Amino acid sequence: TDSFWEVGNYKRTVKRIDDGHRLCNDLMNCVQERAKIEKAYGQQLTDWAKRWRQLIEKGPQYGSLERAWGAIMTEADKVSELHQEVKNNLLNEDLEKVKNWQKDAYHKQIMGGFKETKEAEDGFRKAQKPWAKKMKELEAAKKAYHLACKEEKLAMDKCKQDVQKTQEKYEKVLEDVGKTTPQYMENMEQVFEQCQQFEEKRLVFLKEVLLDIKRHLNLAENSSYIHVYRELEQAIRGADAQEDLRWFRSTSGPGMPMNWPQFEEW
Amino acid sequence: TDSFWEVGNYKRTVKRIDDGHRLCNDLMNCVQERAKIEKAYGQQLTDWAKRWRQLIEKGPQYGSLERAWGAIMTEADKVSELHQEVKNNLLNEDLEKVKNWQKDAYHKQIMGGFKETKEAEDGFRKAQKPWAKKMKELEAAKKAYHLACKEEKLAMQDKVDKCKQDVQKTQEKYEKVLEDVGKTTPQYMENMEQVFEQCQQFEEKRLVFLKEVLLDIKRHLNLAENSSYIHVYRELEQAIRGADAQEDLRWFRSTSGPGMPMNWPQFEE
Ligand SMILES: [Ca+2]
Ligand SMILES: [Ca+2]
Repeated sequence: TDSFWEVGNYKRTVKRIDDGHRLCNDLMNCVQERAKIEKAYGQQLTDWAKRWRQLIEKGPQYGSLERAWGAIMTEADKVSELHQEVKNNLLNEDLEKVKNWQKDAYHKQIMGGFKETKEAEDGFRKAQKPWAKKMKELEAAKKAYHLACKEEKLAMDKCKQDVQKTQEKYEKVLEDVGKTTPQYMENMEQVFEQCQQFEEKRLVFLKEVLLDIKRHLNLAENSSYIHVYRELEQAIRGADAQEDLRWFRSTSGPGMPMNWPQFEEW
Repeated sequence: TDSFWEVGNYKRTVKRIDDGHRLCNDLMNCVQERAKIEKAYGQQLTDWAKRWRQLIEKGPQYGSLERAWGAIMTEADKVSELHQEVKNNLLNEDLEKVKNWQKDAYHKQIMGGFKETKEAEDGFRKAQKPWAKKMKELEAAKKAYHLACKEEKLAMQDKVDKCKQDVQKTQEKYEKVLEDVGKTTPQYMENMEQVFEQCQQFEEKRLVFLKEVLLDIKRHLNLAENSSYIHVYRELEQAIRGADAQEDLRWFRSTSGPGMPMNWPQFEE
């Protein structure tokens, strides 16, 4: 009695419809929440880069090694942009893709619920109408029989006659449900199949939107991520210790020009 | 009058030494703060993956596509791990590296300042000791001679003959000094020079190490240094491509639909 074929259990296939709308909601939020995280990290990176671009500037570090060190806040900036770029590609391109599909696939009934849920609910019920009727007409003819049976095994004449009458009807109803049973299955099959087709439209779209997000989350397989570190490494391997020393000698040490003592008239 | 060669301008070179100690601190705090940032991203992703792994589990989403959607929460988890390691490396490998270098390079004295700073300042003083003396004598001489000159310009008759005799007697002393200064400059230079070169060698060991530590930091920050970062979006994609719409449908048919078994009506006694 959890079988789709039992009266009323097509309802799970019906809830499934509603579910789809909710899951669209769910995906939208999921994506949204990931965006706010990618933003927080990019913001914190720029802040840090601001901090230190300034502290490295105002401090005693000089020459090329001051620049190499400063090339790090440059990656923090470039990397932050990339995350801030991921946040937009999630909100302008992915969350919107789902918003519009959701918008167009489900039409709320101005009065309530979805037009898509109603139609399936309505079609199952019509498909099941006769079967449900017979199925109650079989409830009685069994009760009235099981009652005349347990009553004829009590008076142990007219009781045995009433059991031949109830048994006869009962078996006739079995005959019907049998004859009606195939069209019922055809009918329900038909509505169910219309439900799959709609759910397939959704899953297929889901799979597509999922690949979209994987693409907007992947900083690798992007030349821009890998490039910032080729660049950083180049910037640092650039720095020359000697060169820095030579620059200090020349501007703060024995390299400085000097006006030595000379005769002064007057 | 800001040239290194002017008296006591070796000062900046001495400062450079103390400066290197503080720059070690500065690099440490820098790396430490960045590590805190990496850690934060790490946690927020971890939290996100957990909340959503749960929401998706308990949701109405079933089959392949649930696993696929769920496969994102996994890349969040893996990407968290990678940043948590950036943080670890920044703290445990890099920050620690400069700390131990800083500890071996600078030696505070019980009685004030760093050993290696005093050594440098003693070096420069000793080296500049004579030169500054001659250099003060040259200031005396120079004024004397100039006073005599002024005194004489004012006078121009027996006052003139006494005033000429001074200009002469004094111009002699001023002159006799310039000559000493001149002749002792090369030694002054040599000595200042030797001391500065010791300072260069020390700062070179610092800069050199600094460059090496900046590489270390670059490799740690770079998630693209490891194939682990590629293989997380390689794995992610192949999980989603694993998705099968029609198979999920077929699964639901037999699990919730017309494929579900059924005990059709029968005679019961
Ligand atoms: Ca600076
Ligand atoms: Ca689920």
